[PDB]
Amino acid sequence: SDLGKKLLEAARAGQDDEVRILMANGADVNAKDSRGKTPLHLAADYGYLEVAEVLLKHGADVNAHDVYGDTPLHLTATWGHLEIVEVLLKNGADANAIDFFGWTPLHLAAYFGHLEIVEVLLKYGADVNAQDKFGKTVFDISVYNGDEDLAEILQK
Amino acid sequence: SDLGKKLLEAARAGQDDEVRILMANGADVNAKDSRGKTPLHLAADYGYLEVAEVLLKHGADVNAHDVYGDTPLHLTATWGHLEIVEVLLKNGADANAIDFFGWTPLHLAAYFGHLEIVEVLLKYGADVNAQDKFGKTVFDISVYNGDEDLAEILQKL
Ligand SMILES: COc1ccc(C(=C2C=CC(N(C)C)C=C2)c2ccc(N(C)C)cc2)cc1
Repeated sequence: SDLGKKLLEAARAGQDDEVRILMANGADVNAKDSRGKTPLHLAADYGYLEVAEVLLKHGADVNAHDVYGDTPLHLTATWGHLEIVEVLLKNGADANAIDFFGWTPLHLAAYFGHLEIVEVLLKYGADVNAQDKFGKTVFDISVYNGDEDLAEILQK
Repeated sequence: SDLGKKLLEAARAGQDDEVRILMANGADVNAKDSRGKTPLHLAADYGYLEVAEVLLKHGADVNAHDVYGDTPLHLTATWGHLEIVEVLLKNGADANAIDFFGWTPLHLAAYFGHLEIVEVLLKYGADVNAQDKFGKTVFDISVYNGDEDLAEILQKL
């Protein structure tokens, strides 16, 4: 409630010290804002690595979905935060999580050309044959984007 | 600075009364957050029409860009806020502004199937032949998305 609101603002601001103080006083680690985003969503969205590690250590749901079905891994794969992608997958983030558009984090990472995240997601079991609600796979994204370096990864 | 931070949080929360108080207090209408978004960006992002009109009445930059080159019109075209799209265009928003991906607001509206915003942008001079940095037009989006209704709007031009 009130502590959950201050935790969402502290996570959005990248204040890891403020997040630690809120955790010791029983703040809801999985409080949701107006779009269903948890503090881990915001730390993953803005690239706050040290904030995400504090949240995950205190029981943050690594596979929490917002109102659009996006997980914290969906947001990191969009903005290209390689270090947080690694921390999420180490804490049990589902590489095949799916939002309301049918997108896996592999879809969003392939759309925005974050190939280093694509290979890490493949290492953790991301399915290349997964189709979104528009019948698109990662192969179709490489053709649409003309990304030869992505198609060269999928060929292996 | 201090007042601009509170204006950004007030616009993100949709408190048009709190915004008007900070406006009269001398807050910077074009204050930016860590991603370069103005209060008009946030009001356009979350669909707060009354907040966006208050900002525009007090000299908000209708064509402000964030760190990724997105204008408030780019955000409304993404989230399908039709009422704010018309308000921005009535206040002089560039209907053909591009971001770092070369996307016009017509590209983002066509990607997310916001056909009402597509036609409104066309009424304000949006170029259908505009290509992004990947050589994509709204015709390529209609074929890629398989949007029957979008391709029907484009062929009637
Ligand atoms: C704000 O977060 C996002 C998320 C996705 C996109 C985007 C798409 C792609 C496919 C879409 N549909 C509904 C088929 C809808 C939206 C997209 C389209 C093209 C590219 N390229 C070619 C780099 C990247 C992303 C845009 C922004």
